[PDB]
Amino acid sequence: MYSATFTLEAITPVFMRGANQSKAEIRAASIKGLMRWWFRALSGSYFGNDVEGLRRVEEYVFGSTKRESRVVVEVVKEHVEERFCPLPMVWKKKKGVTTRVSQRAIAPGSKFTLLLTSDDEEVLKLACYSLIGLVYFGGIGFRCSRGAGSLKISSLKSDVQLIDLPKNKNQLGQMVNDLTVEIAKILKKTFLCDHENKNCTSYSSFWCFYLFLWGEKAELEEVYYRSNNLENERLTLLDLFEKEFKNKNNHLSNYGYRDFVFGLPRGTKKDRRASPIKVGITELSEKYHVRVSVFKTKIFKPGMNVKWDNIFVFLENIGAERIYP
RNA sequence: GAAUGUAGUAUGCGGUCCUUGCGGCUGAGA
Repeated sequence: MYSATFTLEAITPVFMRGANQSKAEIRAASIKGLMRWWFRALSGSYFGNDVEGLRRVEEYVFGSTKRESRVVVEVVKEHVEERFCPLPMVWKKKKGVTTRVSQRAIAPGSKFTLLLTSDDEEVLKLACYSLIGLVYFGGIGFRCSRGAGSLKISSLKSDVQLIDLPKNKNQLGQMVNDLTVEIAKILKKTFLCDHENKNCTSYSSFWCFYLFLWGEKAELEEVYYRSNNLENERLTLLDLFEKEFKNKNNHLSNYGYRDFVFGLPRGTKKDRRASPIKVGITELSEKYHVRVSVFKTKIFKPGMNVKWDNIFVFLENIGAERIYP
């Protein structure tokens, strides 16, 4: 029964809610589902369209309705501090003012651990790799796709060796191919499933995954959304990114940002499609940079398709630097 | 070829022992 301890720390406010919408707290079930999704996406490149094999290996690692999960995840210590922070891309409907909407959320920092345990070393390594990929390449909680809930590891104590912590942009980009190679080798050794079937992933996976970098900051206080006015001169990194997103000049589209090149709830069609771009914030050597993770897939959603070049032309317009690939 | 009575199927005996209502699921999408 090997163990692995992860001491997380949120650099941006986390919006993770239980049954009570107003009260926000760290949830083991939500993060476990997120790790399941991240393992499916990260190992999707090794599987491609092999849905059945991916489902089999997922039911092996994380359990199913016929076998208990061999990975047990529990949050032990939570030094949280409930506070109020505004939504990234949601503004109130106030007459004239129309300021942001600030719900309760976990304050930045709030170092809380997260304990991993498993009876098999390989499954523990797989879970740790999926969780570290989730922590690095995205956030957890509400509005995670628009720069919220991202965390970084403050301490590590595990038995099974894992990938080293990146120190700059180049190491972070190389970590993608690293983790992909390690999970591919581990899966081929243990499960011995299909060896990288040649097909674009029908879902969000690492088969077509690109990492982008945009902007840099040195003070965390000037990172998240602070100014409630566009004309304000105290726009932070998140605020400046939102202002650039609002400018229709950068992205070339008929409807601009209001088209279906992003999350489904925009316009007449409600649907449930999320934004392929996963906006996040990463700190590299005490320097904070906006992480723009984009997942390209063969089909956007059953029923319609969209042009992916709008995202890439938008990234090139505001000078987003592609670190991977 | 004639010439019943008296009597409790009763005495003693634990439907008990061993069994996690468990397994799997992002309060999230813009």
